[PDB]
Amino acid sequence: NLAPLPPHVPEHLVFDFDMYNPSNLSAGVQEAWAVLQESNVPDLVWTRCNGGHWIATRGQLIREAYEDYRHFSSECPFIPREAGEAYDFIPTSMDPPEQRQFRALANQVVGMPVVDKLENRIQELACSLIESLRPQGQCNFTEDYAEPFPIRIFMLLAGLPEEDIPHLKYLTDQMTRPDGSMTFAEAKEALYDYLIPIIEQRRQKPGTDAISIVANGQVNGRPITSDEAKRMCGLLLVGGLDTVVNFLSFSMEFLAKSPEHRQELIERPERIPAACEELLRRFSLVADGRILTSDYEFHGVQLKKGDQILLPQMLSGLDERENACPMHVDFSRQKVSHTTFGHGSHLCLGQHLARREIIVTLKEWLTRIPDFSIAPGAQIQHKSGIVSGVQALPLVWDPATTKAV
Ligand code: HEM
Ligand SMILES: CC1(C)[C@@H]2CC[C@@]1(C)C(=O)C2
Repeated sequence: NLAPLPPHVPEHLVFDFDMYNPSNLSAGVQEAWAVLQESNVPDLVWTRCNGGHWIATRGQLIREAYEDYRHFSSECPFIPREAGEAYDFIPTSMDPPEQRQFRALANQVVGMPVVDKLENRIQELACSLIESLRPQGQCNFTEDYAEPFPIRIFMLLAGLPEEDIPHLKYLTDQMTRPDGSMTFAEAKEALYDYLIPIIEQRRQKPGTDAISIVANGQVNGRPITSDEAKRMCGLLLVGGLDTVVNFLSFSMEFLAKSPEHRQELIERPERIPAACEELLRRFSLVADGRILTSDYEFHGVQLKKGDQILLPQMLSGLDERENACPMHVDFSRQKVSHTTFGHGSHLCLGQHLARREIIVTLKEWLTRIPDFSIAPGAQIQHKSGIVSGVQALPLVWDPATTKAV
């Protein structure tokens, strides 16, 4: 279902990409998006799918567009439009200077200082989960680790019951990788229904959990409102539940198929931080966008006020103009160029958290299970959307080649 081309769009700029169902998804999600950076594709295209919107395809344009809040507003950041209209998360549906204060708060809950505090539980949980898996010689990495690992840690942070997981997860998934089962609005309302009660409770009877801090926070000198907190927590939730989860699977899928990469990490462990970057570059997985606030000519293309543009965070690091041999994984690249965690004012707050989770996983996994692969005759399926994912990851290994710690 293609939407009739608006009059301001030149035909030569049309490239019908479907962010929710890219053509050669079989080849992998990143490769599927990379079609956009082939020679036959202009830097800025219009797709008729998902209601019609612009896509910027080069590191350079995405970076610029992200800097330019004046022109490119976070107000309606999701495609399609109905979803972007419904989106009211804080601080992401806010432009500076309004953004600034909410950002400072969210930072209190997720910043460096919190990561630093939780470091021992992160390490504790990863070790616990790996050790538990080790002797089985087989898991479902997505369900067995990638999910519980980050999730349980967020739940700890949030002070929410692990009992809620399955439910929260269904709803978050509905937002990034729509099923068809529920609209964005519908999904958002249900998450909101979950949070309302809890927020009220923590406004009265505060604790030390992230939710308690957000609920009782100060913004622009005054007390945050109930609605505002509901809206920030909505963000925290999506962030805790939906990002690190998918990334881990992509990384692990890769590590499963590259003996030589695993080995490099085992002998020269001082390279783990470098490799984490490179993996973040190569298995980049978020794509959102901005809304034109007014008519604006950008790189010779005339954008009209109200036009939505997708600026794929995933795409920067994959652009050959940014990194030579972009689909190649090189842990010793002199310069790892990406915008996996965004660019401009909205730069991911949770990045420190994400980095710790990844790095721990890599060291702790390789220590114990150095040798593993994908279960024979497994068809590994990726999924596209706001946050791309791996459907399942069947891994197999010889218990005898493992190391108990
Ligand atoms: C691999 C993991 C992650 C990736 C790829 C990622 C990606 C993103 C991106 C692309 C944005 C900016 C979106 C925009 O400019 O429209 C962002 C913002 C944000 N992220 Fe993440 N994120 C990650 C992990 C997390 C985690 C675990 C948390 C929660 C602890 C989180 C919390 C946030 C928040 C609060 C913001 C909004 C900052 C603001 O609007 O100023 N992130 N993230
Ligand atoms: C694009 C994002 C990664 C950022 C945090 C969660 C997310 C899905 C949004 O709605 C804003």
